[PDB]
Amino acid sequence: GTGLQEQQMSRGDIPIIVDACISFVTQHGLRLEGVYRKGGARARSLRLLAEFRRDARSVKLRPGEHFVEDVTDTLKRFFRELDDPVTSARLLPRWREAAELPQKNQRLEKYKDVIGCLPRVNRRTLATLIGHLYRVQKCAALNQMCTRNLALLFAPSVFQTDGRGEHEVRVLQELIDGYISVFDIDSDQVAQIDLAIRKKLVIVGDGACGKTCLLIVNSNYVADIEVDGKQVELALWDTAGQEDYDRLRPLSYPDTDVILMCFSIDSPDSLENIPEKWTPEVKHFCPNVPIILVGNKKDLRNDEHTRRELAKMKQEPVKPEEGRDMANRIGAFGYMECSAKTKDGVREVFEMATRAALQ
Ligand SMILES: Nc1nc2c(ncn2[C@@H]2O[C@H](COP(=O)(O)OP(=O)(O)O)[C@@H](O)[C@H]2O)c(=O)[nH]1
Ligand code: ALF
Ligand SMILES: [Mg+2]
Repeated sequence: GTGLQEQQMSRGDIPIIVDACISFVTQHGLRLEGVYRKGGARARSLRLLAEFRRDARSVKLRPGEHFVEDVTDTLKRFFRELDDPVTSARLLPRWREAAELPQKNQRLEKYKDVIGCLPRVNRRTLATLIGHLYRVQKCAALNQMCTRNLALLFAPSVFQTDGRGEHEVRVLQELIDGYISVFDIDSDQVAQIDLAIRKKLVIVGDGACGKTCLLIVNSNYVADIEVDGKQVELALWDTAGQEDYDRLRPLSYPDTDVILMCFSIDSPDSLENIPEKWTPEVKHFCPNVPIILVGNKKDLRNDEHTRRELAKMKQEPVKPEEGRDMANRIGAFGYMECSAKTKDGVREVFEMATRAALQ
Protein backbone atom coordinates (compact mmCIF):
# COMPACT_ATOMS: atom_id res chain seq x y z
CA GLY A 1 1.63 -3.30 -0.90
CA THR A 2 0.00 0.00 0.00
CA GLY A 3 3.00 2.33 -0.31
CA LEU A 4 2.77 5.33 -2.61
CA GLN A 5 5.94 4.29 -4.49
CA GLU A 6 4.59 0.77 -5.13
CA GLN A 7 1.57 1.89 -7.22
CA GLN A 8 1.00 1.55 -10.93
CA MET A 9 1.71 5.01 -12.34
CA SER A 10 -0.17 6.91 -15.03
CA ARG A 11 1.49 8.68 -17.93
CA GLY A 12 1.29 11.74 -15.62
CA ASP A 13 3.48 10.17 -12.88
CA ILE A 14 0.69 9.73 -10.32
CA PRO A 15 -0.95 6.46 -9.20
CA ILE A 16 -3.42 5.10 -11.73
CA ILE A 17 -5.94 4.50 -8.92
CA VAL A 18 -5.94 8.24 -8.16
CA ASP A 19 -6.00 9.26 -11.84
CA ALA A 20 -8.82 6.86 -12.71
CA CYS A 21 -11.06 7.79 -9.76
CA ILE A 22 -10.52 11.52 -10.18
CA SER A 23 -11.18 11.32 -13.94
CA PHE A 24 -14.41 9.36 -13.41
CA VAL A 25 -15.71 11.67 -10.67
CA THR A 26 -14.80 14.71 -12.77
CA GLN A 27 -16.78 13.33 -15.74
CA HIS A 28 -19.82 11.89 -13.94
CA GLY A 29 -19.92 13.21 -10.38
CA LEU A 30 -19.44 16.95 -10.11
CA ARG A 31 -23.24 17.42 -9.94
CA LEU A 32 -23.98 14.67 -7.39
CA GLU A 33 -25.26 16.30 -4.19
CA GLY A 34 -23.12 15.31 -1.22
CA VAL A 35 -20.33 13.95 -3.46
CA TYR A 36 -17.47 12.74 -1.20
CA ARG A 37 -19.86 12.95 1.77
CA LYS A 38 -22.08 10.04 0.69
CA GLY A 39 -20.55 6.56 0.62
CA GLY A 40 -21.23 3.40 -1.34
CA ALA A 41 -22.49 0.01 -0.30
CA ARG A 42 -19.66 -1.52 1.72
CA ALA A 43 -19.06 -4.92 0.09
CA ARG A 44 -19.60 -3.66 -3.47
CA SER A 45 -17.27 -0.68 -3.01
CA LEU A 46 -14.60 -2.82 -1.32
CA ARG A 47 -14.67 -5.14 -4.36
CA LEU A 48 -13.84 -2.17 -6.58
CA LEU A 49 -10.91 -1.25 -4.32
CA ALA A 50 -9.67 -4.85 -4.43
CA GLU A 51 -9.80 -4.76 -8.24
CA PHE A 52 -7.69 -1.58 -8.21
CA ARG A 53 -5.18 -3.21 -5.83
CA ARG A 54 -4.93 -6.31 -8.01
CA ASP A 55 -4.24 -4.54 -11.33
CA ALA A 56 -5.13 -0.85 -11.40
CA ARG A 57 -4.64 -0.24 -15.12
CA SER A 58 -7.13 -3.00 -15.96
CA VAL A 59 -10.05 -1.24 -14.22
CA LYS A 60 -12.21 0.70 -16.69
CA LEU A 61 -14.70 2.87 -14.81
CA ARG A 62 -17.87 3.36 -16.88
CA PRO A 63 -21.01 5.41 -16.20
CA GLY A 64 -24.02 3.23 -15.52
CA GLU A 65 -21.70 0.42 -14.39
CA HIS A 66 -19.78 1.98 -11.47
CA PHE A 67 -21.32 3.99 -8.66
CA VAL A 68 -19.85 7.44 -8.10
CA GLU A 69 -20.01 6.84 -4.32
CA ASP A 70 -17.96 3.65 -4.70
CA VAL A 71 -15.33 5.61 -6.64
CA THR A 72 -15.23 8.52 -4.18
CA ASP A 73 -14.90 5.97 -1.36
CA THR A 74 -12.07 4.28 -3.25
CA LEU A 75 -10.16 7.56 -3.56
CA LYS A 76 -10.43 8.31 0.18
CA ARG A 77 -9.45 4.75 1.13
CA PHE A 78 -6.41 4.97 -1.16
CA PHE A 79 -5.06 7.99 0.74
CA ARG A 80 -6.02 6.62 4.16
CA GLU A 81 -4.24 3.29 3.65
CA LEU A 82 -0.92 4.62 2.36
CA ASP A 83 2.02 3.52 4.55
CA ASP A 84 2.80 7.25 4.96
CA PRO A 85 0.28 10.08 4.39
CA VAL A 86 0.73 11.73 1.00
CA THR A 87 1.49 14.93 2.93
CA SER A 88 4.38 13.08 4.66
CA ALA A 89 4.59 12.31 8.38
CA ARG A 90 8.06 13.85 8.49
CA LEU A 91 6.74 17.26 7.33
CA LEU A 92 3.76 17.38 9.74
CA PRO A 93 5.69 19.75 12.10
CA ARG A 94 6.21 22.16 9.21
CA TRP A 95 2.56 21.82 8.15
CA ARG A 96 1.41 22.69 11.68
CA GLU A 97 3.78 25.63 11.97
CA ALA A 98 2.62 26.94 8.59
CA ALA A 99 -1.01 26.63 9.75
CA GLU A 100 -0.35 28.91 12.75
CA LEU A 101 0.93 31.95 10.85
CA PRO A 102 -1.38 34.97 11.24
CA GLN A 103 -2.10 36.02 7.60
CA LYS A 104 -3.48 33.77 4.85
CA ASN A 105 -0.88 34.92 2.29
CA GLN A 106 1.92 33.98 4.69
CA ARG A 107 0.37 30.56 5.22
CA LEU A 108 0.01 29.93 1.47
CA GLU A 109 3.66 30.81 0.85
CA LYS A 110 4.75 28.52 3.68
CA TYR A 111 2.49 25.71 2.38
CA LYS A 112 4.20 26.20 -0.99
CA ASP A 113 7.59 25.69 0.71
CA VAL A 114 6.45 22.49 2.46
CA ILE A 115 5.00 21.08 -0.76
CA GLY A 116 8.37 21.83 -2.36
CA CYS A 117 10.07 19.50 0.13
CA LEU A 118 7.81 16.54 -0.76
CA PRO A 119 8.97 13.72 -3.04
CA ARG A 120 7.89 14.18 -6.65
CA VAL A 121 5.17 11.52 -6.62
CA ASN A 122 3.62 13.01 -3.45
CA ARG A 123 3.66 16.53 -4.88
CA ARG A 124 2.11 15.52 -8.21
CA THR A 125 -0.48 13.32 -6.46
CA LEU A 126 -1.36 16.09 -4.00
CA ALA A 127 -1.56 18.65 -6.83
CA THR A 128 -3.98 16.46 -8.78
CA LEU A 129 -6.15 15.82 -5.73
CA ILE A 130 -6.30 19.49 -4.71
CA GLY A 131 -7.07 20.60 -8.27
CA HIS A 132 -9.91 18.09 -8.36
CA LEU A 133 -11.32 19.37 -5.06
CA TYR A 134 -10.99 22.93 -6.40
CA ARG A 135 -13.24 21.93 -9.32
CA VAL A 136 -15.69 20.19 -6.96
CA GLN A 137 -16.27 23.22 -4.78
CA LYS A 138 -16.67 25.44 -7.85
CA CYS A 139 -19.77 23.31 -8.59
CA ALA A 140 -21.05 23.54 -5.01
CA ALA A 141 -24.18 25.39 -6.15
CA LEU A 142 -25.15 21.95 -7.50
CA ASN A 143 -23.27 19.39 -5.37
CA GLN A 144 -23.42 21.40 -2.09
CA MET A 145 -19.76 20.62 -1.34
CA CYS A 146 -18.10 23.89 -0.32
CA THR A 147 -14.40 24.00 0.51
CA ARG A 148 -14.93 23.76 4.27
CA ASN A 149 -16.99 20.57 3.97
CA LEU A 150 -14.52 18.94 1.55
CA ALA A 151 -11.65 19.75 3.87
CA LEU A 152 -13.45 18.12 6.81
CA LEU A 153 -14.19 15.01 4.74
CA PHE A 154 -10.71 14.67 3.23
CA ALA A 155 -8.30 15.81 5.95
CA PRO A 156 -8.50 12.47 7.87
CA SER A 157 -7.51 10.33 4.88
CA VAL A 158 -5.08 12.82 3.31
CA PHE A 159 -3.13 13.59 6.52
CA GLN A 160 -4.07 10.28 8.23
CA THR A 161 -5.31 12.04 11.35
CA ASP A 162 -7.07 10.32 14.23
CA GLY A 163 -10.31 11.83 12.88
CA ARG A 164 -10.11 15.07 14.88
CA GLY A 165 -7.02 16.89 13.65
CA GLU A 166 -7.60 20.60 13.75
CA HIS A 167 -4.47 21.93 11.99
CA GLU A 168 -4.92 19.62 9.00
CA VAL A 169 -8.49 20.72 8.27
CA ARG A 170 -7.31 24.34 8.00
CA VAL A 171 -4.40 23.41 5.71
CA LEU A 172 -6.59 21.40 3.36
CA GLN A 173 -9.25 24.10 3.19
CA GLU A 174 -6.63 26.72 2.41
CA LEU A 175 -4.86 24.51 -0.13
CA ILE A 176 -8.13 24.04 -2.00
CA ASP A 177 -9.15 27.70 -1.90
CA GLY A 178 -5.57 28.73 -2.74
CA TYR A 179 -5.01 25.99 -5.33
CA ILE A 180 -4.14 28.33 -8.22
CA SER A 181 -1.46 30.16 -6.20
CA VAL A 182 0.02 27.33 -4.12
CA PHE A 183 0.49 25.04 -7.13
CA ASP A 184 1.52 27.74 -9.62
CA ILE A 185 -1.35 27.11 -12.00
CA ASP A 186 -0.76 29.14 -15.14
CA SER A 187 -3.38 31.33 -16.79
CA ASP A 188 -4.08 28.78 -19.56
CA GLN A 189 -5.18 26.12 -17.07
CA VAL A 190 -7.25 28.72 -15.20
CA ALA A 191 -9.17 29.35 -18.42
CA GLN A 192 -9.49 25.63 -19.21
CA ILE A 193 -10.84 25.01 -15.70
CA ASP A 194 -13.46 27.76 -16.04
CA LEU A 195 -15.13 25.51 -18.63
CA ALA A 196 -37.07 11.61 36.52
CA ILE A 197 -35.91 8.86 34.15
CA ARG A 198 -32.70 9.48 32.17
CA LYS A 199 -31.95 7.28 29.13
CA LYS A 200 -29.16 7.41 26.56
CA LEU A 201 -29.85 7.35 22.81
CA VAL A 202 -27.17 7.03 20.11
CA ILE A 203 -27.90 7.54 16.40
CA VAL A 204 -25.84 5.86 13.63
CA GLY A 205 -26.05 5.38 9.88
CA ASP A 206 -24.49 6.28 6.57
CA GLY A 207 -23.15 9.72 5.78
CA ALA A 208 -25.74 12.35 4.93
CA CYS A 209 -28.67 10.01 5.59
CA GLY A 210 -30.19 12.64 7.89
CA LYS A 211 -29.06 11.77 11.42
CA THR A 212 -28.28 15.27 12.70
CA CYS A 213 -31.39 16.88 11.17
CA LEU A 214 -33.51 14.20 12.84
CA LEU A 215 -31.97 15.03 16.22
CA ILE A 216 -32.32 18.77 15.53
CA VAL A 217 -35.95 18.92 14.41
CA ASN A 218 -37.01 16.86 17.42
CA SER A 219 -34.95 18.83 19.96
CA ASN A 220 -24.98 15.70 22.33
CA TYR A 221 -28.53 17.02 22.96
CA VAL A 222 -31.33 16.39 25.46
CA ALA A 223 -35.00 15.87 24.73
CA ASP A 224 -37.81 15.60 27.26
CA ILE A 225 -40.37 13.06 26.06
CA GLU A 226 -43.57 11.87 27.70
CA VAL A 227 -44.77 8.37 26.74
CA ASP A 228 -47.35 6.19 28.53
CA GLY A 229 -47.47 8.60 31.47
CA LYS A 230 -43.69 8.50 32.02
CA GLN A 231 -41.52 11.60 31.61
CA VAL A 232 -38.11 10.69 30.16
CA GLU A 233 -34.98 12.81 29.84
CA LEU A 234 -33.60 11.37 26.59
CA ALA A 235 -29.88 12.06 26.09
CA LEU A 236 -29.17 12.20 22.32
CA TRP A 237 -25.64 11.32 21.13
CA ASP A 238 -24.90 12.18 17.49
CA THR A 239 -22.26 10.31 15.44
CA ALA A 240 -20.67 10.74 12.03
CA GLY A 241 -21.48 8.31 9.22
CA GLN A 242 -18.13 8.31 7.38
CA GLU A 243 -15.51 5.55 7.72
CA ASP A 244 -12.94 8.13 8.82
CA TYR A 245 -14.68 8.36 12.20
CA ASP A 246 -14.89 4.60 12.83
CA ARG A 247 -12.12 4.84 15.44
CA LEU A 248 -13.83 7.71 17.31
CA ARG A 249 -17.42 6.45 17.20
CA PRO A 250 -16.98 3.81 19.97
CA LEU A 251 -16.51 6.68 22.45
CA SER A 252 -20.24 7.36 22.05
CA TYR A 253 -21.44 3.78 22.63
CA PRO A 254 -20.88 3.10 26.38
CA ASP A 255 -24.09 3.10 28.50
CA THR A 256 -26.43 3.32 25.48
CA ASP A 257 -30.06 2.43 26.27
CA VAL A 258 -31.44 2.54 22.68
CA ILE A 259 -29.96 2.83 19.19
CA LEU A 260 -31.45 4.76 16.30
CA MET A 261 -30.01 2.99 13.26
CA CYS A 262 -30.74 5.15 10.22
CA PHE A 263 -30.79 4.77 6.48
CA SER A 264 -32.24 7.13 3.90
CA ILE A 265 -35.25 6.03 1.85
CA ASP A 266 -33.64 7.81 -1.11
CA SER A 267 -30.51 5.59 -0.79
CA PRO A 268 -30.76 1.80 -1.18
CA ASP A 269 -27.00 1.73 -0.58
CA SER A 270 -27.57 3.14 2.92
CA LEU A 271 -30.11 0.39 3.59
CA GLU A 272 -27.64 -2.23 2.37
CA ASN A 273 -25.07 -0.87 4.81
CA ILE A 274 -27.50 -1.55 7.68
CA PRO A 275 -26.60 -5.33 7.81
CA GLU A 276 -23.14 -4.93 6.30
CA LYS A 277 -21.74 -2.17 8.54
CA TRP A 278 -23.96 -0.63 11.23
CA THR A 279 -25.48 -3.80 12.69
CA PRO A 280 -22.14 -5.60 13.29
CA GLU A 281 -20.61 -2.48 14.88
CA VAL A 282 -23.64 -1.76 17.08
CA LYS A 283 -24.04 -5.37 18.22
CA HIS A 284 -20.33 -5.47 19.10
CA PHE A 285 -20.33 -2.30 21.24
CA CYS A 286 -23.99 -2.30 22.38
CA PRO A 287 -24.94 -5.96 22.96
CA ASN A 288 -28.59 -6.48 23.92
CA VAL A 289 -29.43 -2.80 23.31
CA PRO A 290 -32.73 -2.41 21.42
CA ILE A 291 -32.42 -1.01 17.90
CA ILE A 292 -34.94 1.18 16.12
CA LEU A 293 -34.40 0.95 12.38
CA VAL A 294 -35.33 4.37 10.99
CA GLY A 295 -36.01 5.19 7.36
CA ASN A 296 -35.23 8.91 6.94
CA LYS A 297 -36.28 11.35 4.17
CA LYS A 298 -39.62 9.63 3.58
CA ASP A 299 -40.70 12.80 1.71
CA LEU A 300 -38.38 11.75 -1.14
CA ARG A 301 -39.99 8.33 -1.73
CA ASN A 302 -42.18 9.69 -4.54
CA ASP A 303 -40.02 12.70 -5.44
CA GLU A 304 -39.49 12.94 -9.20
CA HIS A 305 -35.87 14.10 -9.09
CA THR A 306 -34.96 11.36 -6.59
CA ARG A 307 -36.60 8.65 -8.69
CA ARG A 308 -34.78 9.81 -11.84
CA GLU A 309 -31.32 9.81 -10.26
CA LEU A 310 -31.71 6.33 -8.76
CA ALA A 311 -33.03 4.92 -12.05
CA LYS A 312 -29.74 5.83 -13.77
CA MET A 313 -28.18 3.08 -11.64
CA LYS A 314 -31.30 0.86 -11.93
CA GLN A 315 -32.32 1.69 -8.35
CA GLU A 316 -35.49 3.06 -6.77
CA PRO A 317 -36.41 4.51 -3.36
CA VAL A 318 -36.59 2.04 -0.49
CA LYS A 319 -40.12 0.55 -0.09
CA PRO A 320 -41.73 0.27 3.36
CA GLU A 321 -41.73 -3.53 3.19
CA GLU A 322 -38.00 -3.50 2.41
CA GLY A 323 -37.27 -1.53 5.59
CA ARG A 324 -39.57 -3.78 7.64
CA ASP A 325 -37.94 -6.93 6.27
CA MET A 326 -34.56 -5.45 7.13
CA ALA A 327 -35.73 -4.60 10.66
CA ASN A 328 -36.80 -8.22 11.17
CA ARG A 329 -33.56 -9.52 9.65
CA ILE A 330 -31.35 -7.62 12.14
CA GLY A 331 -33.57 -8.22 15.18
CA ALA A 332 -34.65 -4.59 15.56
CA PHE A 333 -37.13 -3.64 18.26
CA GLY A 334 -39.18 -1.90 15.57
CA TYR A 335 -39.16 -0.06 12.26
CA MET A 336 -40.22 3.54 11.66
CA GLU A 337 -40.10 5.99 8.77
CA CYS A 338 -39.91 9.76 9.03
CA SER A 339 -39.04 13.04 7.36
CA ALA A 340 -37.08 15.57 9.38
CA LYS A 341 -37.87 18.03 6.58
CA THR A 342 -41.67 17.87 7.02
CA LYS A 343 -41.44 16.60 10.66
CA ASP A 344 -43.81 13.75 9.69
CA GLY A 345 -43.14 10.63 11.77
CA VAL A 346 -40.46 12.31 13.90
CA ARG A 347 -42.47 12.07 17.14
CA GLU A 348 -43.24 8.40 16.47
CA VAL A 349 -39.51 7.68 16.03
CA PHE A 350 -38.52 9.07 19.41
CA GLU A 351 -41.61 7.68 21.14
CA MET A 352 -40.78 4.18 19.95
CA ALA A 353 -37.13 4.61 20.97
CA THR A 354 -38.21 5.76 24.41
CA ARG A 355 -40.60 2.84 24.86
CA ALA A 356 -37.79 0.51 23.76
CA ALA A 357 -35.44 2.10 26.28
CA LEU A 358 -38.05 1.61 29.04
CA GLN A 359 -39.10 -2.00 28.28
N1 LIG B 1 -35.53 15.81 1.57
C1 LIG B 1 -35.03 15.63 2.81
N2 LIG B 1 -33.74 15.99 3.04
C2 LIG B 1 -33.19 15.83 4.27
C3 LIG B 1 -34.00 15.26 5.35
N3 LIG B 1 -33.22 15.22 6.45
C4 LIG B 1 -32.02 15.70 6.10
N4 LIG B 1 -32.00 16.08 4.80
C5 LIG B 1 -30.84 16.63 4.07
O1 LIG B 1 -29.80 15.66 3.98
C6 LIG B 1 -28.52 16.30 4.16
C7 LIG B 1 -27.72 15.68 5.29
O2 LIG B 1 -28.48 15.72 6.49
P1 LIG B 1 -27.79 15.49 7.90
O3 LIG B 1 -28.82 15.33 8.98
O4 LIG B 1 -26.73 16.52 8.20
O5 LIG B 1 -27.06 14.10 7.60
P2 LIG B 1 -26.16 13.26 8.62
O6 LIG B 1 -24.81 13.22 7.96
O7 LIG B 1 -26.64 11.85 8.62
O8 LIG B 1 -26.08 13.88 10.00
C8 LIG B 1 -28.79 17.78 4.44
O9 LIG B 1 -28.73 18.42 3.18
C9 LIG B 1 -30.24 17.79 4.86
O10 LIG B 1 -30.86 19.04 4.54
C10 LIG B 1 -35.38 14.92 5.05
O11 LIG B 1 -36.11 14.43 5.95
N5 LIG B 1 -35.82 15.12 3.79
F1 ALF C 1 -22.46 12.90 6.76
AL1 ALF C 1 -22.84 13.08 8.49
F2 ALF C 1 -23.27 13.30 10.19
F3 ALF C 1 -22.72 14.85 8.31
F4 ALF C 1 -22.90 11.30 8.68
MG1 LIG D 1 -24.54 14.49 11.15
